[PDB]
Amino acid sequence: QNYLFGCELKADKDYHFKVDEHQLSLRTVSLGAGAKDELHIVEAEAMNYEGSPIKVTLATLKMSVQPTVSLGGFEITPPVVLRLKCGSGPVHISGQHLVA
Amino acid sequence: QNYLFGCELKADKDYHFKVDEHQLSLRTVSLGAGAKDELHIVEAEAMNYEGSPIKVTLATLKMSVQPTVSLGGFEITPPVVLRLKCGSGPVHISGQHLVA
Amino acid sequence: QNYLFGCELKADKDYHFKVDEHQLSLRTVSLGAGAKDELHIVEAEAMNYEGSPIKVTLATLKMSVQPTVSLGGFEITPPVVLRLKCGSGPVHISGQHLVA
Amino acid sequence: QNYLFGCELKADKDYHFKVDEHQLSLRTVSLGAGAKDELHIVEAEAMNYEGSPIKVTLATLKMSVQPTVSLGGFEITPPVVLRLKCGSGPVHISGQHLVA
Amino acid sequence: QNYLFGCELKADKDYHFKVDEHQLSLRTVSLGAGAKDELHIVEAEAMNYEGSPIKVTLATLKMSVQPTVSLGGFEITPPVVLRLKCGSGPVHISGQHLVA
Amino acid sequence: QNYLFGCELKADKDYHFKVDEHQLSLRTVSLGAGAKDELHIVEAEAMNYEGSPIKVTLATLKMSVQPTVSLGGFEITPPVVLRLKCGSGPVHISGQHLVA
Amino acid sequence: QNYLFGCELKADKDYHFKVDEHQLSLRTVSLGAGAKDELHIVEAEAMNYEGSPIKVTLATLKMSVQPTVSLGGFEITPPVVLRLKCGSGPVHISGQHLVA
Amino acid sequence: QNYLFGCELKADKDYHFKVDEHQLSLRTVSLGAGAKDELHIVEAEAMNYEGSPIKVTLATLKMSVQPTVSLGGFEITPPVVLRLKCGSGPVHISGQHLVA
Amino acid sequence: QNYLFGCELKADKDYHFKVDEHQLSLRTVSLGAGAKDELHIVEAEAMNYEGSPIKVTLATLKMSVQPTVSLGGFEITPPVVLRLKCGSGPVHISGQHLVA
Amino acid sequence: QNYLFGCELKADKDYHFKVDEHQLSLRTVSLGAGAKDELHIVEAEAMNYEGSPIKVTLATLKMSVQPTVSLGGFEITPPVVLRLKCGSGPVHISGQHLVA
Repeated sequence: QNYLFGCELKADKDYHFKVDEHQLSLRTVSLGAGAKDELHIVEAEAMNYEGSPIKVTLATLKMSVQPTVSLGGFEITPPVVLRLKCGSGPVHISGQHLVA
Repeated sequence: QNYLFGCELKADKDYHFKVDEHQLSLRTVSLGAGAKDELHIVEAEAMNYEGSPIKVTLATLKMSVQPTVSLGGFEITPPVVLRLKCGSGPVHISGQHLVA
Repeated sequence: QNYLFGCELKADKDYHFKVDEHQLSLRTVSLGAGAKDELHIVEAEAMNYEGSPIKVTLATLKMSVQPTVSLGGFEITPPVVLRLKCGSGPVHISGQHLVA
Repeated sequence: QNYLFGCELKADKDYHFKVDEHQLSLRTVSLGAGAKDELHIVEAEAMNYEGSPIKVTLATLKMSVQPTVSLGGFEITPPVVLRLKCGSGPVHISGQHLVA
Repeated sequence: QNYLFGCELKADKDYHFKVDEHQLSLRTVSLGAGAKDELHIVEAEAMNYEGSPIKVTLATLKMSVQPTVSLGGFEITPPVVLRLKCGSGPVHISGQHLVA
Repeated sequence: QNYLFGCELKADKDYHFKVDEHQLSLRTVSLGAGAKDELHIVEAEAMNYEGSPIKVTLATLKMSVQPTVSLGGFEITPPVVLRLKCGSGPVHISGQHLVA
Repeated sequence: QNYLFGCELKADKDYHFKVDEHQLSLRTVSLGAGAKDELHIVEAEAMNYEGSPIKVTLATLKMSVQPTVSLGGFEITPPVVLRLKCGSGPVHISGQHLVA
Repeated sequence: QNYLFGCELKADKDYHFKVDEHQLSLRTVSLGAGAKDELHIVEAEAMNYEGSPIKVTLATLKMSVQPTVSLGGFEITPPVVLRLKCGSGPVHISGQHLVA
Repeated sequence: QNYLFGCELKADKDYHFKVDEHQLSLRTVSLGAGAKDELHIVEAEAMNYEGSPIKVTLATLKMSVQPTVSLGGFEITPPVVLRLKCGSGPVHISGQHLVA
Repeated sequence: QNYLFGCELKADKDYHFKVDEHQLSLRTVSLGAGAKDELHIVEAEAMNYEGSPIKVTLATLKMSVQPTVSLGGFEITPPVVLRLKCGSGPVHISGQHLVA
């Protein structure tokens, strides 16, 4: 079963996705209306095989080159932390919350 | 069983997808032939796990950089509302209507 | 079971896809060396849930911007028609012919 | 079962995928280092449903516009031929070898 | 079962993925903060159907044109090596670690 | 003699170079920081030989294509009226006010 | 002694500049708002040193790449014809009409 | 009578060309290797006819669309200030310094 | 005393400007209607201050980057040689044949 | 009297121009056939009105953005130094040598 999901990433804020079973599918990554035409890199934080957490790069954006990146159903087992590694933002993210 | 689904969006229109075992899977978001070269942002509204409806960003389009965005089958459980978060319009949305 | 599928669209010549279950899965929609650097809109007409047929826009292409658009398997149940809403192509469409 | 696959093509060199259940799932198509900034139409030839051999376009690429098209799992039943409808090449095709 | 995966490749630096069913599903290939606006080719090395190892191109990137390529779940069987055939990045690679 | 001269143009605002000997030498026509990514056509109106005033196009600009156009001393004898044939601006004009 | 000089050119609409010393000094060639995004070539016709009349190319413009071009006072001796040897137009030509 | 002139600009600093005949002839306006891809508006401040100082826009720049702008010898009379109206540079201004 | 001057180039259609006081002022250098999107380079060969002929780059062109370049009245003393250092052509040269 | 000027510039060279009256008028700065699509910055060195030599930026170049920049008769009192502040090259320069 699935539910919509979305988050807005602003510079220096982490977006925590944890649930208090589940999986999280990432669809699109899009720059906001006010974002600066600078490089925007979006980082995701969740643990790897060997038990420890890590940061991965989902997408590298730029308004005048590539505003939106589609991941195709990138899923990560919660908890996951979404953040901008560089770039004012905002940067939108969407996908689905897969449950049960 | 899927059937073609489609909707055209533009300023002051909310396409309301409602059903009254039904799934709406989105494929493409493409700017209409009319569209000015301004930044378009398409968002979808629908419930999250907790039951509350969240506004979410499907994509950010701009005629001269990226007129179309492929979502690759983004499923959302109706009811769901689509619209332009900002941009004269028009913007086309394609996809499948999945049943039972 | 799959069979390669592809067609070419121009400014005037609709491609009809019928058989005599069967499924048509669209892959990528590209621009032909011929085509001008003008806005191309590939649309598809098929049946919706209320039995009536409808027109949906698969993609919007522009040679000097986005020559190729990929749909990652947009499945449509036949019959379906593939036409060029605007632009004159040649415009190529690949995909699979899924069967019973 | 899957194994990496890949091939390279330039202007008049076709490539032949063939074994002697089996499927070729194409992933990404991308211009390699020495490609001239000319148009690049990459195509495949394989059997359609009616039995004959059809030529189909996988992507239209241009080094300064779209150096890479991603088909994301486009499955074609061997035997299949890969070639440049036109363009000096090289053109890097990556994908998978799926087995019974 | 899935775990989050994320290498970082630089000019003559090589990433080495391996275990001790286990599958590797790549998601996005993208440029990082540094990376001068020069061509970029990311190639992968994992075994092919027969037994010999192949070098394959995952994508051709360029900062001023296309900073990100979404392979959308390109699964490769371990062990596997990711490297830049051209360019010098950094170039980030996200994906999943599929197990059992 | 040579004096500095500049103005601003925004549909909502026009310019009347009047000398109530003289010359108006135009240098650059450049898009203001807040201009939309729309098409801007700067127009100048003055006297031709035959005595009846005519409208002339000085430049055609687009922020993401060409923000500044240098006329390099396009001299015009007053009276003359600079104005935006289209685009809401603002467009800055710079140059010289030559005398005697 | 100089006066403003303009003119709007379209396919099949040669512009004749005739003076019944006198010199025509071309300033800017700029695409009109209607002008499609197809290549445009503006040519001018005045007689050469050896008597016979030549056709010369002034500028090659294209809306999405270079909407305006500064000739910077390219002076021709009348009579002279300005035409659009390529493209629909409209194309604007500004400049000065110098007199003795 | 000319001596090479030049100066660097950043949001931090201005430049004050004053001298105790003299003439300032500006040539090219260009972004430094360290300038970001933000919009850069360079302005000059010097007296007008009426005698009161005025701020004029010499050029709008953007690294990825128009790194350089050639003014072609825009002569201004000291004292003159050159500043970065918007953007942070560094931007370089070259030219000439003419004396009596 | 000026008269129109024009040229056209390809790898085998060069142009010698010789005469039997006299002066060639080059204006624009632009690519022609059907020449390929490859780099283009125009060089002119004429004697230097020490009598020996030098080879000089008039401009570097590329249809989708910059099809036209204005030299702005670049004067050279016959005999002069115009050629396409590289690039397919056609490549048009305009300017004026000055005399006495 | 004038003579053609020309020179190629590489990275960590220095092209000296001294005549042993005399003035150096610069025309077009253009990128060589094998320059990297990296950012180039051409510098010029000569005396300021106060005595000491000063470096100046003539033009910032980027192959896929601006391959050619036209200074349009930038006169410099030799001796003058012409170098590349940053860029592989080759970077061509053309102009005139004006004598006594």
